[PDB]
Amino acid sequence: KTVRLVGGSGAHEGRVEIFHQGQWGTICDDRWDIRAGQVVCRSLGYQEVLAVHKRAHFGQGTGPIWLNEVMCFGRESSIENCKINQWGVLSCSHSEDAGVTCT
Ligand SMILES: [Ca+2]
Repeated sequence: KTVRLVGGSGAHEGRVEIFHQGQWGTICDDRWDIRAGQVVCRSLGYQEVLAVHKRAHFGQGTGPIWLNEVMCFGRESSIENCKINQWGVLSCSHSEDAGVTCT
């Protein structure tokens, strides 16, 4: 599994982290929307997204920020199948790390 949620009350919620080129890294909140939240939640086996969260709601991550320019229509099987302009982000900081709450 290349996606995990960290820092939440339970495993159904947290900061979104994605594993890419040997490293777990985070997602910037700039373009973070409920369609991407649905993709993340369902790829983790949950029926629905309940909320997306910005501004390191579940604490800041460390390490790379892997995604910022990612656009999901909502029915992709994983965030890696959303439209990703590039991997690796220098225009954000971990204070912007994105989060989700699922089912
Ligand atoms: Ca931001």
